[PDB]
Amino acid sequence: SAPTNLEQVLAAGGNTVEMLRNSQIGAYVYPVVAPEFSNWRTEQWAWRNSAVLFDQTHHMVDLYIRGKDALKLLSDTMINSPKGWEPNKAKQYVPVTPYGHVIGDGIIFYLAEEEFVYVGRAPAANWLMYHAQTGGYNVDIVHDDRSPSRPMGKPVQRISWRFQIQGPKAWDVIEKLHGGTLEKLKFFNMAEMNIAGMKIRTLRHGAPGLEIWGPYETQEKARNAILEAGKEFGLIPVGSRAYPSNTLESGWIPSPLPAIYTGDKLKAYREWLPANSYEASGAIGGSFVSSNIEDYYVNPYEIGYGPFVKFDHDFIGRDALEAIDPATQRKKVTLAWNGDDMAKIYASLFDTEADAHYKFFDLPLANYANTNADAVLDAAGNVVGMSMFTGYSYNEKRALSLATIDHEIPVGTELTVLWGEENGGTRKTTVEPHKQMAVRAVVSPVPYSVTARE
Amino acid sequence: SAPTNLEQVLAAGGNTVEMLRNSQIGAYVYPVVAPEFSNWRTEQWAWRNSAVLFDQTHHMVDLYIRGKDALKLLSDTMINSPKGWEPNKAKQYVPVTPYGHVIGDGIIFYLAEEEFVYVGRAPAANWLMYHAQTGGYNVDIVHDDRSPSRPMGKPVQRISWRFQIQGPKAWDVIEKLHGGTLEKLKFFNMAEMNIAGMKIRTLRHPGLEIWGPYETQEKARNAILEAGKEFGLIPVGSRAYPSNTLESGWIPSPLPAIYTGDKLKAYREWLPANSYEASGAIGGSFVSSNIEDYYVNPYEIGYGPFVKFDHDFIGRDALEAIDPATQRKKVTLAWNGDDMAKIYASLFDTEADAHYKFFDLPLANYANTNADAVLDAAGNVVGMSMFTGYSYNEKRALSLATIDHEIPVGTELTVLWGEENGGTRKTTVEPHKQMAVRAVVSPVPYSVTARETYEGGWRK
Ligand SMILES: Nc1nc2c(c(=O)[nH]1)N[C@@H](CNc1ccc(C(=O)N[C@@H](CCC(=O)O)C(=O)O)cc1)CN2
Ligand SMILES: Nc1nc2c(c(=O)[nH]1)N[C@@H](CNc1ccc(C(=O)N[C@@H](CCC(=O)O)C(=O)O)cc1)CN2
Repeated sequence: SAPTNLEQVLAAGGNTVEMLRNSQIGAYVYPVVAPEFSNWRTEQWAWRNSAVLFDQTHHMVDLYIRGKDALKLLSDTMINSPKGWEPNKAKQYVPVTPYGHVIGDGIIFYLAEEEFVYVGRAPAANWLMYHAQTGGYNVDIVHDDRSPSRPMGKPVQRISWRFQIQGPKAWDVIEKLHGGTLEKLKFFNMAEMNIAGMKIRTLRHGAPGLEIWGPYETQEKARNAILEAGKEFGLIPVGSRAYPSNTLESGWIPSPLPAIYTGDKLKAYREWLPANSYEASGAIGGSFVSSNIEDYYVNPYEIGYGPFVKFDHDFIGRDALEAIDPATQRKKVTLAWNGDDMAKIYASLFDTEADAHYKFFDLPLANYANTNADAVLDAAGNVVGMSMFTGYSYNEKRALSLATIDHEIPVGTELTVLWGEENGGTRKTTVEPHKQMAVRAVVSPVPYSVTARE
Repeated sequence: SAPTNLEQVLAAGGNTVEMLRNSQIGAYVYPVVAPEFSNWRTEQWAWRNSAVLFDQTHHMVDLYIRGKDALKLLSDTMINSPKGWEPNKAKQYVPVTPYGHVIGDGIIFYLAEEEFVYVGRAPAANWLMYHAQTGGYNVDIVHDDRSPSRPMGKPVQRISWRFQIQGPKAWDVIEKLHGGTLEKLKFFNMAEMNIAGMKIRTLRHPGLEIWGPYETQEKARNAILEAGKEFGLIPVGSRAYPSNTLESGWIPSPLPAIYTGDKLKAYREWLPANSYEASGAIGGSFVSSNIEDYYVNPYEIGYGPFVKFDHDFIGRDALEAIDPATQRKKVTLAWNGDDMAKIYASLFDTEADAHYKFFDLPLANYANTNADAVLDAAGNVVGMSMFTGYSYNEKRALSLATIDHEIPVGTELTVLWGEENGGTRKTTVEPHKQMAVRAVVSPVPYSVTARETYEGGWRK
């Protein structure tokens, strides 16, 4: 009969990389929220120059974790130190496999004693649920999936609404809503604020700003209050088209491949994951090609989570991470793509004589799979890194990507990103026929700041 | 107190053009349907090379018109001849004002005796509703609005679902669903077909438009996609969908020519203050302080052949007085690909004070009425470009325009792309500078035309 878990899918599908690079899943969608409210350029501009409302209600998985062993479950599975962790502090939860590779990540809120909520993409939520169900933990779990990618006019519901108020004028909007001064608490500390007489819990995700959430039913009331108060300061809502491009400027890589496709110690997990999970059904896109799925894995140090690793508690993969030498690991950078090469990519769309054009680079977000992997090359043609999230900033007037590259490459080095896939493109439904191009890219800081080439 | 009709809005709103060109309404949205199912390039390609399912359920107003005087109401307001019109034939309804200017258009289905339904944009439905109410007609009307632009996850409902199966393999898919041979009905005649045991009414567009009660939408959709998989049929999302008309030649967006004239004052005093006409937007480079310079008459947008003086109709006297031979003509403008490359290159220029107006793909409109000036080599306004985007099938940017009648096919003109002084206050407009784009006058529906050279560029 047909598979019911990921292990059976892999045992049937041939080479794992070939299966994922030709998946028919289609685009990774940021659902439900209007694609644009004004236009994505003005919306990008506003978060740097005035204020914005980000609507985060629909594109992330929420996992509510309650019970006596809830903290134990988190401690056992995260690289992060649990020491001194008290309610009203959030952490960027990063779990690794027994082999030291990143499964995923999200934000875990310590809400009350024995009460936590994870927010992020599916993979780290899947890992938490597996260990909660099979590891003998005394916990209760409520899974609230991200909203359907194409709801078709059907109704949509979540447990909570989730917004951010950001931009240089964000604190003015927040204080106007609050009705008084509000202390700028420390990064990732949680407090509360008033909105139209409601007690609204907050998270410092600062130009300071806040993330706020509440029961789904008060979404419109909260939203209307924020937009009305924000008008004086030029606050505008951001649509789903501009929304995900924000991370190109801030430097968080959303899309590491869940490193769970190989390894005897991960087999029981592969047998637990359903055949229609994110991990079985998703796609890999881009120019980086290897026949071994392990070559797509990253460890925490390679994508900026090195400083989170704390060998002060027992956790899955701790021995693997202790054996890593942090000083030689690849490092997360921003690649600043050459504007002349970008013009050449778009020009090929309007070339009526050419046999092929370069891969369409959508704006402001150019990803065409849920895991992105473009090869980064030096001037000799060696593969020196992997570019993992790609798009464009109207603030910078530059195409940008987030990448992990060999540690010895200095800031300001001109590399190339291989943009597009081989042999006319894979069979992904996001991929039109196209030829590859080497794009020149200057290694830049993360978060992005402008860098001289030299 | 909020106003309740358009005349109040105009009397308080300053210059009418300035009001409409700075409207805060935002984008003209094709709502509800997923923006993409595969990607818009493959979707465009499939309607010329395999088969597609267009989903038309949500972006048009439906106006059902029933009763003894239903046909008389249509005949009294359309330029079209009613002769030979009987149930199971559709027409492209085109009403003009008493001054001979186009209000709008859409398809009217003659469903049965005394039973009609109009499908299209709001303006012609509004006009029909006004005359149904004030003209002394024995008719009942049911208005079913297009879906909200941003439903916010709230549920949506229409009276009917409405699809098209199109492309070179469309009839193969149609017959596989039918269970046998199906006759190629004549253009715009209506019949029926089988879909999953249901009797589905059809309209000939070489493919079909089909419709049915809203509750059977997913049953119909699933059967179409399942049967079409054999022939490479795929669904088209809302991003690619509206660019189809760039290739086929229909201008969707004439300005409803109702803003001036004493004979239209009573209509303005009835139109709601939040109507399409009151709240919408005009975008583009064509600038005049006189709203009437944005009006078109039916000859200018391809509807000249529809005008028949065999019946009484609003605007008959005005249209009689027009010389069809001296009127502007509908064409396709093929935009120069090097000028397009330059438009997109400016987005990646970190040093320029300004960039050219963003050209979204595959549809570039940023208002519900579009009006870009078309210029000759001397800079005379010789036309108006009215719908703009790009075809992956042609690897070309295209616009639909109406231009001076004497301008030959193959002539190179320019379209002024973008707005003046950094751009209007429309929420779709980022700061930008204008660019003159070279464009070759081509036939409609579009076909590739060789450029024709003149002494120092075509002028006059
Ligand atoms: N609900 C919520 N969940 C989320 C996101 C969100 O937006 N809100 N966005 C994603 C997480 N993105 C980031 C980006 C940056 C940081 C960050 O800045 N972390 C600190 C360390 C945090 C810690 O001490 O644990 C640092 O110094 O890098 C954290 C999550 C996924 N899940
Ligand atoms: N439901 C439905 N309604 C619609 C559209 C649709 O897609 N389906 N699309 C829009 C109308 N578009 C066209 C395009 C071409 C023609 C057309 O081809 N007309 C014939 C004449 C038809 C007649 O005899 O009156 C001609 O010779 O030009 C008609 C409507 C709006 N209304």
